[PDB]
Amino acid sequence: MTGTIETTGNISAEKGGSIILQCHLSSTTAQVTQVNWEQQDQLLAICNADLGWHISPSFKDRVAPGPGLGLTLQSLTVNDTGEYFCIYHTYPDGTYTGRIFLEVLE
Amino acid sequence: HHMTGTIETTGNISAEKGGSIILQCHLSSTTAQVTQVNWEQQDQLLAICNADLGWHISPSFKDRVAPGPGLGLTLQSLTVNDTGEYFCIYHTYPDGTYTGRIFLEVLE
Ligand SMILES: [Cl-]
Ligand SMILES: [Cl-]
Ligand SMILES: [Cl-]
Ligand SMILES: [Cl-]
Repeated sequence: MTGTIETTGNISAEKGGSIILQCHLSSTTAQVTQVNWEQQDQLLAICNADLGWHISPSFKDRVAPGPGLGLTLQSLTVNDTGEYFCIYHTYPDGTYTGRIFLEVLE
Repeated sequence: HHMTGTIETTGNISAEKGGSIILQCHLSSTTAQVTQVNWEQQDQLLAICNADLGWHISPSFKDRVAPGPGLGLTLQSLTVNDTGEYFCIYHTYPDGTYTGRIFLEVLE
């Protein structure tokens, strides 16, 4: 498994503000078939290569796809503090996972 | 005021020496055409993505800065001297300028 996934790391944003969760896979030519964005174990949205973005109903109002394979979380609350993952499904390499840790300051 | 556009950022970053970070901004809620984004430290120019001419990284950075993702940058090999304010300045028409701020803190 040759590729590496880079993320935005440890980031803070203000309550009621927004945040771009971003990841970038590199060092591989495998096709990214889909990307899942997760708040801990809780799916936020998927971005499938053929069918584009699909958002969890529970987050539909406060999520905007992108930029790119990134995701934008809106109307942050203190409960949005924690870890987020970007799961890349690739062929043939398989799964690459990234982590981002967000602090929502009050 | 009553200016329509909004800039979202990848947030205020805490990182360690030697590390790598993605800086990125996004402009929403406006029809204006974006012709160019300037990325610049506290007042020094890091990079420019022009919509005709493409990317151009400042010479004193080409080694540590890479274009993307999107209209963002990937900044490599952090020193403590990279601590400070970073700006994504959007140049649009007709609205003119829209500006995003990212504070980068680089720890021991
Ligand atoms: Cl898939
Ligand atoms: Cl899945
Ligand atoms: Cl579809
Ligand atoms: Cl992008």
